[PDB]
Amino acid sequence: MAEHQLGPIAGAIKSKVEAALSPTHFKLINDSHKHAGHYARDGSTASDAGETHFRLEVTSDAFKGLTLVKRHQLIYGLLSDEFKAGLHALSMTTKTPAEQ
Repeated sequence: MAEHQLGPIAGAIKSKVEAALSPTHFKLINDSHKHAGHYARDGSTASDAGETHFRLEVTSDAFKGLTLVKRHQLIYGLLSDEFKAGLHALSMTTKTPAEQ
């Protein structure tokens, strides 16, 4: 018993919220970076390569067995808000084998 409630930080976060109805652990961090329409040398933000300002990590039992893409389809929250920022993202999920 120790509820840590995280509100709607960004659009992508709502995806993890769906998973919240299931027994699991969900870590979602979305930094992103808005582009300044004023334009000095700010909207030119593009330094990422593989730096990632968004990552979705969901842990069930903490023993990877099933394909990580399986749970990712459930949330469909990857590559939307971070792409708006201009950065990349990485998503990994650990869940016990679906073959039990």
